[PDB]
Amino acid sequence: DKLLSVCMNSKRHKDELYQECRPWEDNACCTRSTSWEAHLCGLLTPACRKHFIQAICFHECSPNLGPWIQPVVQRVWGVPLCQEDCEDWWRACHSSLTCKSNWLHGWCLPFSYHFPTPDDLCEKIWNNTFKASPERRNSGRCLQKWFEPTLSNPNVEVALHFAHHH
Repeated sequence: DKLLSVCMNSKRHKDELYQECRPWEDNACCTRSTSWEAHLCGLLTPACRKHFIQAICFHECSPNLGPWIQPVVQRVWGVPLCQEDCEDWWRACHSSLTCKSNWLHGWCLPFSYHFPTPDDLCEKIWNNTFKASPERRNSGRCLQKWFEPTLSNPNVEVALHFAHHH
């Protein structure tokens, strides 16, 4: 689509957002009901679910997903996530357990078993919707799953970097 920032054309995707999806308020690819609805084996930790919902706000609401868009026959394949992202993800969800490794969401063994390494979690989840990046959060070569809404968005310049250099 137009400019540098483009949203994948689909049903789920095209000032007031709910909880973890707030960081993208200034530019977002997801409508309010998408965030609100995004917040809707065994009891899962508050941190683990926090991380999942964060990932959903990222997939739906982020303008920066352009470069990795691949067609279904839209879909996103292997957006690099920073080491700390998948790390805190896999550690928060470590204690928790899960039944199946498909983990199809929107489309009872421990998590560590299905995903021994954070690479396993971020890669195997959603058929490689994310890539496990060796680059740490601050380098600028990897996308940040979540950021505090007040601060500037680190992922813009990265989406440009991958849109041109890669």
